[PDB]
Amino acid sequence: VIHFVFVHGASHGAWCWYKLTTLLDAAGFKSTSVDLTGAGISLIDSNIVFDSDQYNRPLFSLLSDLPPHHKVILVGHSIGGGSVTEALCKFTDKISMAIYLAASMVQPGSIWEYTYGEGTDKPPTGVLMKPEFIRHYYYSQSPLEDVTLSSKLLRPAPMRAFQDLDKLPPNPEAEKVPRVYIKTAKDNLFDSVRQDLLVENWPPSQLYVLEDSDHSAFFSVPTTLFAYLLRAVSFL
Amino acid sequence: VIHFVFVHGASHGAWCWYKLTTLLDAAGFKSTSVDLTGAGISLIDSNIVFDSDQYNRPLFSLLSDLPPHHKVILVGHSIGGGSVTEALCKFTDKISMAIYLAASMVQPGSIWEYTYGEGTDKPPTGVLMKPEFIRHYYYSQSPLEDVTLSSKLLRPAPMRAFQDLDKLPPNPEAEKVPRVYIKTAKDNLFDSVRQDLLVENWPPSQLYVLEDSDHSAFFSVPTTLFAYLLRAVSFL
Amino acid sequence: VIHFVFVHGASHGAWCWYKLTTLLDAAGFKSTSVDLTGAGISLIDSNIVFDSDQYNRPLFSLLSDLPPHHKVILVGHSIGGGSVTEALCKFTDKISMAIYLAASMVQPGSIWEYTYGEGTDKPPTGVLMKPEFIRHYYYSQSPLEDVTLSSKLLRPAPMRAFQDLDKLPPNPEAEKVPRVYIKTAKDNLFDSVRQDLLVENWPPSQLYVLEDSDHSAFFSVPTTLFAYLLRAVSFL
Amino acid sequence: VIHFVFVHGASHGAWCWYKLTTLLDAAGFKSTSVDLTGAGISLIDSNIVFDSDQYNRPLFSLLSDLPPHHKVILVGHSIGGGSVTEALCKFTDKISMAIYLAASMVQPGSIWEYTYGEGTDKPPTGVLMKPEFIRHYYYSQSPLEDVTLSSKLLRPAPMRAFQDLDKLPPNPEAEKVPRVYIKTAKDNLFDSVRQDLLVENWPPSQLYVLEDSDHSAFFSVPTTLFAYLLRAVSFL
Repeated sequence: VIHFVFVHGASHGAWCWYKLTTLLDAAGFKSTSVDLTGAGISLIDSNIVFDSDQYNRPLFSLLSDLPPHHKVILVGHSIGGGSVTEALCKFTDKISMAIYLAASMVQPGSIWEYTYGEGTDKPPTGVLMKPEFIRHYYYSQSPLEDVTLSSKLLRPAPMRAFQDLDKLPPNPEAEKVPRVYIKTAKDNLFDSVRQDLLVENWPPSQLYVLEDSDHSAFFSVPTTLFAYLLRAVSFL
Repeated sequence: VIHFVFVHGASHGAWCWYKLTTLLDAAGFKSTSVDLTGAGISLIDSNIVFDSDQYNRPLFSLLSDLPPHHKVILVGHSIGGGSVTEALCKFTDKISMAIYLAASMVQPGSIWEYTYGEGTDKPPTGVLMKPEFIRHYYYSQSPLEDVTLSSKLLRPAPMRAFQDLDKLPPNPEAEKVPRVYIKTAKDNLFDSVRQDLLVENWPPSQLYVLEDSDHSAFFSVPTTLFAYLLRAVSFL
Repeated sequence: VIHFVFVHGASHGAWCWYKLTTLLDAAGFKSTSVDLTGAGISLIDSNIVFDSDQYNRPLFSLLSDLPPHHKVILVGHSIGGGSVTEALCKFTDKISMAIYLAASMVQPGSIWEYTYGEGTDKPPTGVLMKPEFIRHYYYSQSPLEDVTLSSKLLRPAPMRAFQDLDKLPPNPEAEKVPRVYIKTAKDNLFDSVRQDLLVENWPPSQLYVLEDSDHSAFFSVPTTLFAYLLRAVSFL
Repeated sequence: VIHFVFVHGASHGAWCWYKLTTLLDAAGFKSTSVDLTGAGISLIDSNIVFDSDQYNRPLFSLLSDLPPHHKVILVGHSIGGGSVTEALCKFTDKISMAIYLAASMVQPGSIWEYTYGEGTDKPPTGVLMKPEFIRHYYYSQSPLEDVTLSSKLLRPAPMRAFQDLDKLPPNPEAEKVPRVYIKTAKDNLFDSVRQDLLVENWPPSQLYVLEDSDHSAFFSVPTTLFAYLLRAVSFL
């Protein structure tokens, strides 16, 4: 049985994958959606999450607890791509494929509201997109109800933790694991040029393009996204 | 402009009204969905919420900050009806109508996993329905993706706080506010008869019956629920 | 009970309202969707429909067979708006309200494939949009499955019948009936300026703007459209 | 590129496969959905289709127009299985695989409304399920809007033509072609036990079971069906 592990992006949570994993369940796949520390329904305030290793703990903890022979397919969205690659490097033997959905894919070896949990003279501890802008940047092609939903679940993102993502030494063993990049074509937040550049600097085994997706493929085009995942899996 | 305030039930949060408030937006209404303490994306652990007033703070706070002339229509689901009735008594002048959706409506004057936040020899501090039972009890008539959604969002409910709900002295002023009860007919958790019984013991201005709804009307029959709200609004 | 009657536009049929009437059914309204002659699953070839009254036969028959006191709300799409105005002129006593959804509403008194069922030297008998263009013009904001659906149901439209539409003598009785126009904001086929002009030249009781609708509001923004119809109903 | 050919069942048309072919498009497959004579948007009245080869004409013509080396995967639903088996025997060289979805698959060598197009003393020319029974029998597990859609698209079926389907002489060449049966588990029309019998009497290369599907898998469980098709293609 093939096991997906989904890693959300900044300010989001496991909740954002609800349409997608429901399909995969029905297709006989197992999916696990994590809440990174300070995200989703995590009891920890993201404003006290200053570390990459602390942010990724629920994901790393999950990969550690896998039985000796079990492997998973990692799927990351946006900044979640950083966590996927980091997890790709620490648990390489347990990853069969890494998928980057409009995500930060960086080879190992390479408007906003702010929260000042340590006072204003210190750099900000949390960042959150202002409510009046979330539709255009995150959900520009998504059903309106998903915007309502997101507006009640989005949490500030731990800025301090993001500064340490993807500062990794070259990893020849992780290079052997097949990667898949899925590009979002109508993404107002992660520009097409910036996505093409990630692909060019570290070409993946497969590349898909969601012609109609905004930043949030899991809301705007879940069935199409679903199809591409099964197709990437047929590859093995 | 008519202003609705939605109060979720046990283990749920503001997120559960995402389908309903979107319709109401299109209908020219304003809606506010609250996260009661320890629910939704509240940073406070529900296991330390031992008090009714502590649980209701986000709701009571919102009603306080209402402009001198502004009134709202309260809509409560399930145990949320208890918070509605209490808020109906403390902010009577600020409530134009109280709506009870498969909710506890008690006249002023009248399977589970447990968490032991004060050790196992003290009574439990939190209660949560086991994952294998939520589909049948909460969402038996709901889309599967809404079950998935809920499973990544349900948080333990503050049991101790619920013991104080609806222990209110008679309030003749609160009797003057028009009430509406909306009954869910295929509710596997709050049996149909008990709902009828609440209505009988304290007759509302109106009674609607969602013939096809499970416990979670906002997932299973949001458009019909939407329509009934519009009908209830037509009165005042 | 409030009764809606839906009249499709060129090449479409009753089938296109499937999302909308399902919502309306659940809200306790009655809806009837007709197939105009040569459309939907009509057994008659549209290339032999040369007459306005022939095309409208199914709509006219339904209004005729209406009980003495029963009224209906007419909702027309696109060229179907012409049929709405015509039926408004022949059955005023039976129409409580006429709604024009991105439809031709003209006051009484005021790329394509062609089929030549009568040879090439005679004027064309049928018109149908080329398959490669239906997505962009008809369904630019609509789900892909609906484009697929439409591609297996779209039939050529009877051009000859369209020339007699909205060629009506002034009707002061039809003027008393409340009209509502719903403008589609992202319509690649029926331009914004042209919609405003219909509104300017014959001001309706109400004006709605679907900020996110393509030409096919019933596919791209069905719930929002549903909400707007209930609103228009709230008046009379 | 792999080409699917979809054959609807009695009263249905190409329109019924709209969700499924959209998914397959996304997986990079080509699909063609046919309207058998008198079905879908066929201009021919089914009450004058008394003949099997006339009913199968749109399908047979399609297989005829296939380029010399090109093959297709035949997928039939319900009575469409008869057309599939028949096409399997007549165009064996053009079929790479035949798939039976809750369909009649019989080895070569082995409540209703009626229409009387030839008067009442002659046997009926058309059959159609009464409107009040289509939900339970066809769409017991399908979205309500698909029931609405179907109700405006279902056409009477040519009873007379059905008497000649699958009256075929043994075909050792057709036996070499790999078959797939996909069983519907919650089918109120083609009971689970009877489906098992077809498999027993003529064992397929593969057998899939849609645990949650009604008679109309293409409406009720499209993504799951989609997945099984991908699995079936994996057999090459």
